[PDB]
Amino acid sequence: SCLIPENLRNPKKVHENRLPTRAYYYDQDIFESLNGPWAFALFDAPLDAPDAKNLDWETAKKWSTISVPSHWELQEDWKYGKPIYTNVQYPIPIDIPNPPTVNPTGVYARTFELDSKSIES
Amino acid sequence: SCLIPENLRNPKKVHENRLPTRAYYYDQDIFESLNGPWAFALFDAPLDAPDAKNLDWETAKKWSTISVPSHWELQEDWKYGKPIYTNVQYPIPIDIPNPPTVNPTGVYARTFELDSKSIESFEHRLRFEGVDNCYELYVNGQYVGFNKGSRNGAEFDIQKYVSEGENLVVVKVFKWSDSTYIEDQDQWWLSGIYRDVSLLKLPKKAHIEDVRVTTTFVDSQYQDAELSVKVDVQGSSYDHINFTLYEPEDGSKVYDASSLLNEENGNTTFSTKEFISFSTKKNEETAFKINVKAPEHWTAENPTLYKYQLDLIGSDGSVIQSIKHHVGFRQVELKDGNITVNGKDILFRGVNRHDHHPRFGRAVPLDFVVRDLILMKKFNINAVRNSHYPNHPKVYDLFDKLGFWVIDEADLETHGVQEPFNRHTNLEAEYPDTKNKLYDVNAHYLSDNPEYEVAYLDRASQLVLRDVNHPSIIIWSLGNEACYGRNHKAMYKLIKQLDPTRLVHYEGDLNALSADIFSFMYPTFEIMERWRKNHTDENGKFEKPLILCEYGHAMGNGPGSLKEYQELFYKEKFYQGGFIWEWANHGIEFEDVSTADGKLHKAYAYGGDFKEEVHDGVFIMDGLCNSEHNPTPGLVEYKKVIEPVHIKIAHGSVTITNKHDFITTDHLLFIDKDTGKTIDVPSLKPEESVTIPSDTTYVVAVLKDDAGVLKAGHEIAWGQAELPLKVPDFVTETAEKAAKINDGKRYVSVESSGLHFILDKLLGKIESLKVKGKEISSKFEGSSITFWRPPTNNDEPRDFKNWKKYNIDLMKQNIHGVSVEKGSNGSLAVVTVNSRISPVVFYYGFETVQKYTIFANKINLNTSMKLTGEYQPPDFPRVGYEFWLGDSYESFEWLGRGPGESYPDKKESQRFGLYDSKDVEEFVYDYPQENGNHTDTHFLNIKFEGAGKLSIFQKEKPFNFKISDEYGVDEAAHACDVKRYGRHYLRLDHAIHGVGSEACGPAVLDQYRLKAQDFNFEFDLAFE
Amino acid sequence: YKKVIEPVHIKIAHGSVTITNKHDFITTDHLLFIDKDTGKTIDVPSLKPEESVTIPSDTTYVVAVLKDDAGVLKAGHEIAWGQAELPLKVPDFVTETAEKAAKINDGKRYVSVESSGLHFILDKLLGKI
Ligand SMILES: [Mn+3]
Repeated sequence: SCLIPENLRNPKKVHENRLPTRAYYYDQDIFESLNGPWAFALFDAPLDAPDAKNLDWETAKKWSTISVPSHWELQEDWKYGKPIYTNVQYPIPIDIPNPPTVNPTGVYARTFELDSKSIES
Repeated sequence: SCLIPENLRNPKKVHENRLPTRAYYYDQDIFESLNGPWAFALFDAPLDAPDAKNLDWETAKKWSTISVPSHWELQEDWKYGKPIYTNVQYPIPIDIPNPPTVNPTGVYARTFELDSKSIESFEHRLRFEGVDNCYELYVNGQYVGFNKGSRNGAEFDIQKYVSEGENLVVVKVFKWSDSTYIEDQDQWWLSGIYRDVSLLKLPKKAHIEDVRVTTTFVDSQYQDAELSVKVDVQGSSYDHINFTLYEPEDGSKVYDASSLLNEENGNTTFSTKEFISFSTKKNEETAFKINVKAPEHWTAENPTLYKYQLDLIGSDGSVIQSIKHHVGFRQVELKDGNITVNGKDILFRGVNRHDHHPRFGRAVPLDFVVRDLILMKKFNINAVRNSHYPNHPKVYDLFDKLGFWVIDEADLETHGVQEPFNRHTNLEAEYPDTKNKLYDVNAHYLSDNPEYEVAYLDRASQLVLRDVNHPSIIIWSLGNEACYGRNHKAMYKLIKQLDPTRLVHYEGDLNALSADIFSFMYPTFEIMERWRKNHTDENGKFEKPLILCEYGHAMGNGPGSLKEYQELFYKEKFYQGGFIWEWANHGIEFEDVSTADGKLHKAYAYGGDFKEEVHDGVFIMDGLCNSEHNPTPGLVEYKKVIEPVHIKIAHGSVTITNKHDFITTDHLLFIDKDTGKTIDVPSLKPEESVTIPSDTTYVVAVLKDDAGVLKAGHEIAWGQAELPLKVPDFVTETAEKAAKINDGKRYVSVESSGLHFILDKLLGKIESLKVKGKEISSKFEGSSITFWRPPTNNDEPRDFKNWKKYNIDLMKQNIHGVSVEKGSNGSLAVVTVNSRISPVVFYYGFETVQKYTIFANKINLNTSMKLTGEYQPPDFPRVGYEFWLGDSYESFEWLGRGPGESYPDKKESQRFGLYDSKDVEEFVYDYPQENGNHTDTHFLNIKFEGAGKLSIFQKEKPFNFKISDEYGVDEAAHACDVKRYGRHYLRLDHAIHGVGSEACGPAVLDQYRLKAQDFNFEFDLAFE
Repeated sequence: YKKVIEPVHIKIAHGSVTITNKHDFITTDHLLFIDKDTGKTIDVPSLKPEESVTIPSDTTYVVAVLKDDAGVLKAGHEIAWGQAELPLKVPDFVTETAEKAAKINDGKRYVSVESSGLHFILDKLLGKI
């Protein structure tokens, strides 16, 4: 299935380059929040989303913003769709391990500042 | 119970002071109509109604008026309530024999004038043709009597009560009574004086009270017959009776509404073509038996009648009274196990006909009844069952004159006793061979209840004695779905005593312990066949035959498989046909708020529309004709399956078989439709056939001359040679044209001279296909191949439940790969789409390959659908493409079945030919559902303005198609609720599920079910 | 046509109902006059052809209706009616004039105005919403 990206239909692709899980401790001196408004655009499926290897901030600057954290089905005026409630039944067809081809894809973008000392320290 | 009057809760109080039932004859000189506006008031219950012994005309004058006849639930602005529809369930609590305490009571009042001479010259009676549910009657403030039996008549002697000058008639009518329990027909509950009221003036000193006419053949060869005329004369002052029989008028006699309904007259000379004359002598029996030399037979196929005049004569030799009626020479017997008329084992080509009019209800104008019967005759029907009560008494001459085998049925249904039982035991299904054991449980309440015997006998006595003299009536029926009990046995004994000349029917009596006939309703072929075999002995003899008093439930799109029932009827002498249920939808006209429009529109009401507490919804709409009593595709199909002549064309031969019971084919003109010249067909007797060598494809059997209510040229039967599927001679442009192929990230373009093809690769959707000015695109919601149809009434109870359960309405196309290559053998390009078509929630679905081979003037679409996965549905409604048609679209034309719609098990009436959409009024169902499909389609041409046609054909097999405008059909309650797009679509189908009759009867038969399986099919979209 | 030829005139102005009989022969006796604002009936004197009466009233809408079934007409059938003229009243709609942040995007061809619960797009080339 070349109309569905390989990583969305591979049960073994649990992650790529994720660090090993460790015990959680919040530390104010280490943690720096990136919450707030992010550039955001929603696409019908992966193939409509831009290549992120070529996405400028100059390009993404022009998008509407969404606030992190939040679900995109819970925005002012249901802008990016509405919630779906199912109990037992899957809301998709069962064709393990394939997701549906039409697969809502949201691209988030924001920037942050880094010091000369920061990268060294 | 002193809050309920005694007579409304006494099963034995069938009437008070009603005269004995006599044979009905309308006489203009005796009958004086009291129809018109009456003073009327409605009261909550009997105790609020005035005492009629004290009601002045001066008081009643001040009330509003209502017009007689009419139901009071059918008035301007629903002034006195609305109709209630229940099928089985009683609309009251069951507390036999009590009616509800709150019991709508309508008091009618009017006056009439009486002369000094009138009271001296005449005996005065009041005759009420029908009042629902029951009533007490008052004249000049004096109680006359009481009556029960809504569809029966009643006469009361009024002589004691009348004065010179003004006379006051007051009728107190009650909605409910102990009688309600036996009046539970599946129909509208409607009240009031809904039939004619008359003042009868009979000659005082002597008059004819009753007449009995019988015709018995003397011989086993049915030639000479004994005519027996017995007269009951009341009074002393007469000398004798005269009788004149006139020369017969052949059943081929031409009638219309006007001549059928002409009621004249006093000075009108009945006839003068004398045949036999008889006189009685002074002081001798006013009866006689005459031998009649080889008379013309009365038959439903040829309703030949001898008019007669019976005269009562005084001492001075003057005529005191005349009866002008007719004799039909006919004998019905149970002979060698068959219902026999004149020695012939007949076949019922029948319907059940209720009294119904979309505005007046059960108060049907005779004009409208005539309309019904003409239509029946126009559609090859030869019999009617009076479901489930006698009609207006004037209707029976109509049967006599037009020719129908009639089952006249007692006004008695008890069905509702079963409803609490059905619900308590969670009963899913009843079967004709076993269901009697279920009814046996509750028979004790009414049909096996001694308290009701008097009532049950009265229904029988009233039925038989009013209509005894109509040759059209061959069978009396004890009622309908009333269980089985001693009361039925009592009815049977009485009817045989009263009238030995006819046979008795009662379907509730499975083993016909007190009936002469076996009867099933909605049986399966297997069930019919079990019964046949268990009642035919080793020698091949059966004691009694089988009819289907109800079958082929005609509700909505359907009934399917009328063909298979018919094949069975013709194969076994033991089966003698059936009566389909029903003649017409019971829809009542009303103002509906539109779900499409937000505006008010005329519609036809079924259960729920009048906001009943309890109702049975759309089961009102179960006719071959719609609520306006016009033919549906059901009636069109029925006419074809029952056609009384078979025409088979094969191997350069036309075989014609006469399938009438009595008549020859002489009245028929056979036309070779391929040439237009007529075919010389030998005079064929019943069951005779002939093979004639011919190159013909299509032969029609047509009426030579106006006869009965049918016109010269009217089609009776037809046949066609089967038509091989021929590929049209379309020339595909395989010349090499330069073509630009643009395979983008999401969209693929193929552009050439005169051609534009765009496909959305993500969806599998055709965004646009424009070839030579003609444009289509996929009507897309989830999938490019769809499966759903708006469920028919038949689909609802089971198939729909399955289709919904398996989410067939939510089938999705998930694209896996799209392949784009340059054209090969004359081809411009090949676009191949690989996908899975599967609904949300589920595993099952189709591994699908759609190959689009694009030529300059044609698009070949190959579809391959591989059924995969666990937990599959049994069947689908449908399978195929949906396309939006361009703005240019104006009309279509097809080679296939037409002119109307057709479905796998409902198609044969729709002959092959070339059809144009412009020539066809597409059928509008009273209840919106699957419609407009055309099956066995060879090719389809879609015409676009200014750009010619797009031709569409499926390879190697005929296909299915629908072209329409409409949506929201599933949830639209009425025709006016149907939504419409701003453009048309084509539903292009490889296959479609059959239609059946499962709303009440067998499921779609196996060979017509669209079973779950792989689908492979190829279409061409050829552009002119 | 039924309205312009109505055989009774009902005029409502200045707290008064004026009723004029416009029949050629018959009286108004067969008619029931209902104050539609209250539902209670109005006592109207028997008026001969061309006779009229002014009755003080706060009513807006008066109907003249048949008392009893007569001829081919039913009790309650409307013969004539009148209304006081109705001033144009602005509905009591509350316009939200509170300050909401709004994004205005004035593009080359299209202009967008977006706010909470609101979306307005105009094609500047066409003048089309
Ligand atoms: Mn509706």
